[PDB]
Amino acid sequence: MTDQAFVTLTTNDAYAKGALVLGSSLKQHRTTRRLVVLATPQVSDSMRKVLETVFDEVIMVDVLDSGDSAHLTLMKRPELGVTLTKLHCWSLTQYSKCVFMDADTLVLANIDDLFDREELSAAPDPGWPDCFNSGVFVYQPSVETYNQLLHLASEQGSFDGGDQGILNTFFSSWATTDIRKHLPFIYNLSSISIFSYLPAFKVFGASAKVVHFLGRVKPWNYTYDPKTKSVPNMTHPEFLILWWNIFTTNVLPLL
Amino acid sequence: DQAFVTLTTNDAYAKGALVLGSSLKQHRTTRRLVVLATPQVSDSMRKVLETVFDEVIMVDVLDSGDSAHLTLMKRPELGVTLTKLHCWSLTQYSKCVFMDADTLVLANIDDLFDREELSAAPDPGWPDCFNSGVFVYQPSVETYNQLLHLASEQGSFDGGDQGILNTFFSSWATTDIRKHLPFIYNLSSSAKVVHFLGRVKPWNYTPEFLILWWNIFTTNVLPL
Ligand SMILES: O=c1ccn([C@@H]2O[C@H](COP(=O)(O)OP(=O)(O)O)[C@@H](O)[C@H]2O)c(=O)[nH]1
Ligand SMILES: O=c1ccn([C@@H]2O[C@H](COP(=O)(O)OP(=O)(O)O)[C@@H](O)[C@H]2O)c(=O)[nH]1
Ligand SMILES: [Mn+2]
Ligand SMILES: [Mn+2]
Repeated sequence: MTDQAFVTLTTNDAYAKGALVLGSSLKQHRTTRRLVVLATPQVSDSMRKVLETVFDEVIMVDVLDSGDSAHLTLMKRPELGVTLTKLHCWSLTQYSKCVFMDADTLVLANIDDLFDREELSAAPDPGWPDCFNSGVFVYQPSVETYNQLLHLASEQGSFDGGDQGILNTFFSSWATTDIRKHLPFIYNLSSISIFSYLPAFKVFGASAKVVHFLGRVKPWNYTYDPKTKSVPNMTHPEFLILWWNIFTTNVLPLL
Repeated sequence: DQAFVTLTTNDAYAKGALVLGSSLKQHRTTRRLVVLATPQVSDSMRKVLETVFDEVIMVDVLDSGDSAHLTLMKRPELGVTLTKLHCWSLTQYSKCVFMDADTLVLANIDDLFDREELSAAPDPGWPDCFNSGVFVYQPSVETYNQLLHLASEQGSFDGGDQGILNTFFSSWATTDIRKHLPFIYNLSSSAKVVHFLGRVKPWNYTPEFLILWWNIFTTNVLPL
C-alpha cells in the first residue's frame, strides 16, 4: 500500500524503543500498509538510523523551530510540545487514511481491517468510557483539519498536557453517533497496566489484537532476564514478555 | 405501566435501596418504585420498604417452588444473581429500569424509558461490556427462562450477574448505539446517577458523592 500508513510518534530515545517494538510487531503480522514514525530532533542520530530500518518513513517534526507550522500555536500553548507534535499526523496528505498508534502499543494480530473505518474511529477510554482513548484511532489526513485542531488547542489547552480532551471535543459526536466508529476494545486494550482481575484476563492474551501499556510505567522501565523470560502485570505477564521477546529478538541487536 | 426496579437481600443493602428510593422521588419520578426482597430482610425492614416503594415483591430462590431453585443447586454461588434475574418476571410492567441498591439518583432520569432492551452504560475497565448496575429491560417470562438456562449451563465470573447478561445480550457493544446509555447514567468510578462499585459501600462508612448519600440517609431514612 502507498495511500495508507500506520503513524506512530516518539520524542526521545525512550519512547523510540516502544516505536521500534510496535513497528516490528506490525511487520510480524504482515501489514500491507506503510509504517511512519514522527520523530523529533531530541531523538539521537543513532536511534533515528535504527528507526529508518524498521519504518518506511521517518518524518522529522520540530515544533520548537520558528518555521514549523505549529510553532505559533506553541508560543501561546507551551504545555503542548508533545501534543502539537502528534497533531502533525493530520498533515501527512501523501496518505488518504491513517491509523495513529501510541508508541506504548503492541500489535498481537493483523489489524489491516481498521482501514475499513472512517474518521474518526477509536476505542473507549477504560476510565471514562464515554470518551475515546487517543492511543489508537483511524483518521483522514487533512491540512484543514490540522489547522482547526491547532486552533482548538489554543483556546482549550490541556489539563495534563495531552490530546485526549482536544480530539474528543473536536470529534464530539463519537459517543452518541455511529456504533461503527466505536472500535472494539481489543484494538486498544489499555487496561493491562491498571487492573489485575478483569474477567477477560482469564484467557491467555485476553483475545486482544492491540494492547496499550497506558500509565506512568512503560515496558522499557522494567528489568528483563532473557534466560528466564520474566521481569498488576504480574497476574497477566504475557504482554510484558511479548514486548521484551520482540525487543530482544528484533530491536536490541540493532543497537 | 413502567417502574424502577431495585433489589435487596439483607438489611444492609435495603438502606441503600431506601436512599435510592428517596432520590428517585426527590427528583420527581412519574413511575412506580419496585424493590425485590428476600425472606432474609427483617420484617421491620420490609415494613419500612413498603412505605417508600409502591411494590415490595418477595423472591426466595431457596423455595423449591421457585423456578431458579434447581439452578441454585448446580450453581450455589448465584444466590444474589438468580434473585436479581427475577426482575424479568415482573410482567405487570411493560418496561423497567433496574437499578443497583448501591446507586444514587442526582437528577431526573425518567428519559431512560425512551430506550429498548437492552440499554446500559459501558463498564469501566472493560468498556465493551456494559455495567449491569443500571439497565433498561422488557420484563418477559421467555427471557427469564432463557437467562436461567444460560446461568445453569455456564455460571458467571466470580458469581456475579454481569457476565451472564453480557453473554446473553452479546450484541450490545457493536449493534445499536442508542442502547449505549451515557456514562453519567451510571458513573461508577455533571452526573445523573452515581454508582458505588467496590467492596466498601456507603453504609460501611462511619468525596462529595458519599456526603450526599449520608445526607439523604440520615434525613429521609434514619428516622424509620
Ligand atoms: O515523552 C513523551 C511522551 C509521549 N510521547 C508520545 O506520545 C504518546 C503519549 O502516550 P503515553 O503512553 O505517553 O501516555 P498514556 O498512553 O499513558 O496516557 C506516546 O505513546 C508517544 O508516542 C513521546 O514521544 N514522548
Ligand atoms: O449481599 C448482597 C449483594 C448484592 N445485593 C443486590 O445486588 C446488587 C449487586 O451489586 P453490588 O453493589 O452488591 O455489587 P457491585 O455492583 O459493587 O459489583 C446490589 O446493588 C443489591 O441490589 C444484595 O441485595 N445483597
Ligand atoms: Mn500510550
Ligand atoms: Mn452496585
